[PDB]
Amino acid sequence: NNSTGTAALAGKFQWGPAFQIKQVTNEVDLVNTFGQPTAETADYFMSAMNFLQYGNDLRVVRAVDRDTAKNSSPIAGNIEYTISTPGSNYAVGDKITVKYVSDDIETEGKITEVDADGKIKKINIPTAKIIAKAKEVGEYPTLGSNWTAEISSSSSGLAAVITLGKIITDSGILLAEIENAEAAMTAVDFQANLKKYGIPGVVALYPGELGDKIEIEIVSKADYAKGASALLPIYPGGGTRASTAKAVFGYGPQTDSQYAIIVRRNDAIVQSVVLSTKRGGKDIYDSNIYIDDFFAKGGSEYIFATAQNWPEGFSGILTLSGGLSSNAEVTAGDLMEAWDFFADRESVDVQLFIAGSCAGESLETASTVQKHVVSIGDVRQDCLVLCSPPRETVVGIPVTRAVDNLVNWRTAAGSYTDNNFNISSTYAAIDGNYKYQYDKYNDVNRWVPLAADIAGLCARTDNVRGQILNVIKLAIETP
Repeated sequence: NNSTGTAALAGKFQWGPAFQIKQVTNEVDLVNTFGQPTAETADYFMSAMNFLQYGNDLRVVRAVDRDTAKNSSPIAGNIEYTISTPGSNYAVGDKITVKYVSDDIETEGKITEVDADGKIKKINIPTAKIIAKAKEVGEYPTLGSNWTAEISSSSSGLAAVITLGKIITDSGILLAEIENAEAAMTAVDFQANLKKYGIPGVVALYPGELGDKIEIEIVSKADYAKGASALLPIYPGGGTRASTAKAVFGYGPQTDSQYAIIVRRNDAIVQSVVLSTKRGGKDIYDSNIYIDDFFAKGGSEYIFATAQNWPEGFSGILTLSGGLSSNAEVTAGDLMEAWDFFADRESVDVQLFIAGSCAGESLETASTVQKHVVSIGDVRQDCLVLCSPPRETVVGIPVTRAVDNLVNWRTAAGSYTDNNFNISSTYAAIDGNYKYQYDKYNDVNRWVPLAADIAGLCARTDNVRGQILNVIKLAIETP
């Protein structure tokens, strides 16, 4: 395609997919997918963006901390609680009351599952009011000490003991690759709470606080006819809200194990589908609409779900929260794990390697990541690993000091003996100052690794050096 200028980029982004070789072609198409540049993301958004200027195709891989990244979920609003002593002779809509020091805060809780003897098996306490009061008095999400829960005064039956913990802030789920896809959606620990708080397994598709803006609306074949009147409840916040299902769908839920799903971000009805919890079942087109499969195959850009522990006849409003992409602490290695996704010609045909994108990171990682990226093009020898200097070394100081630094770094010598870049590949193209662009998003002038740019400048000229596009200043010039 002029010799198939396929770039390759890996780094931290505001939005997943995490650890996936998702391909990108437009700017407005990468924003859609990994979108705005945060002050922790900048140099990677730019890296891509100002490449797609000379760019046909870009293959990226988002680096997430696997240990602390989180996909927004419906678990992450609820409130710890443990039925210390199941009562007896209780029933199902017996109301529960959460007090703050003998003072009523929430009074809309309610037992929701008993057995034959009235032994309390499951309850549901809305946290809208309490997290409010709790935030308001420093006890968030700690809680516990002055926070108490009693039953109606009273339900038919007696003896019970509910014990309150903290406000759960761990969404309890992270989706990365798809080999693990619903396998994380089906972890004892996760699936556990989906039972405990009687909700379905519906989570945001990509790690990130950006997922908190999603709001699923679920209606079953049951409350679908009453679709207008049916007053869907809101988990975990509380309160209700008139359904909308029949007022958005023509083709309504067919079988009793089919549900209407309406996904919203910012009041926008981002997606609208009908799915089934029973394998095989299809729409009027023999399209397998069994939940687990539908999503298993790029079914939805926004969310991801699993029929497992999906409450029968469940209808309500799910509120995703606790969503948490942490670039906060993506370790250098967490980057190298990512880059590795390209280290075999068997798998990915990628011609160029945007590497300078780490220019800004911890000087150490600035060097050791790239250094390693070179050792991927080296061992594969179907590419160009192009690489740029660390901001530290080139942007602040005057040229006098500037060059001294660069040359020391390229060997060992003075200050950068340790974090050197002392390698020598015929595939290694290093990258020689650092560019000063304007950031149409944050609306600020910003220094970015120049390598990202020249790489697109290659996909161009011949097959894979002529002024660069959007520069407005270079660290050194020229002369």
